[PDB]
Amino acid sequence: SPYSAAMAEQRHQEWLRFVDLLKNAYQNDLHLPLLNLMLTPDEREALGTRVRIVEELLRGEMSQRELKNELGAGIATITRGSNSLKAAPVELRQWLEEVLL
Amino acid sequence: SPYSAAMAEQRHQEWLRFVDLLKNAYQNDLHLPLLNLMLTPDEREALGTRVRIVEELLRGEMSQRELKNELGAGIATITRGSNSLKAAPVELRQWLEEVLL
Ligand SMILES: O=C(O)Cc1c[nH]c2ccccc12
Ligand SMILES: O=C(O)Cc1c[nH]c2ccccc12
Ligand SMILES: O=C(O)Cc1c[nH]c2ccccc12
Ligand SMILES: O=C(O)Cc1c[nH]c2ccccc12
Repeated sequence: SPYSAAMAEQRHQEWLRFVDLLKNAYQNDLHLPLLNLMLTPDEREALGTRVRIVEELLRGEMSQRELKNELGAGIATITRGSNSLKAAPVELRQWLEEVLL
Repeated sequence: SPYSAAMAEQRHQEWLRFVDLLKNAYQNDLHLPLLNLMLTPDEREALGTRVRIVEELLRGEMSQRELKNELGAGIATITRGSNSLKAAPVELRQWLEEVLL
């Protein structure tokens, strides 16, 4: 039932509605309270850390435990971050290199 | 310790860095791939469902228990979202009542 095409369609519509809602929140300077409402504290903390992981993966200068050192992320978390960056369209990846480095 | 002054300060700045990175992604129409990179599929699904919860709570036409029957979220999740809505600043609440309802 969660795995039906109907639920897949509903999930994507709901995601796109959120995406569109946050787009307009940025336009109206309400993005910060909106992200406080819609995300828990540990999710905000995780998003801030994930930015630093992507930056350091793209810079390519640190190993496992130093990334585990200054960020406290396990080897599994960094691997999944690495997987996700490998899948990213390179328009996104090249822009991230420009702004994060 | 995660519960120190320096770690709190860094947690705040890392979160605001993500918020600004995403603001720039919207401006460049890279928000969808950035959000596919930075969030897991289940976090994206949760955010879609949380928009629906906030909508129905503000609407006030759906009982908190029949919210679970429609959306799948446990009463504990409905309650936490209601807690976050009660803590939201009024200007956000007023804006959501325009755009969600
Ligand atoms: O340290 C704090 O002020 C509380 C807190 C917990 N998780 C957070 C994520 C982002 C910003 C603040 C917090
Ligand atoms: O957070 C996870 O466990 C997976 C993950 C998704 N995007 C990431 C970006 C950087 C590091 C980890 C992840
Ligand atoms: O509350 C504060 O700002 C003081 C403080 C909390 N944890 C600390 C760890 C090391 C040095 C100072 C603090
Ligand atoms: O998802 C959670 O458990 C917490 C939560 C944060 N914002 C929410 C909005 C609606 C429903 C739940 C939440």
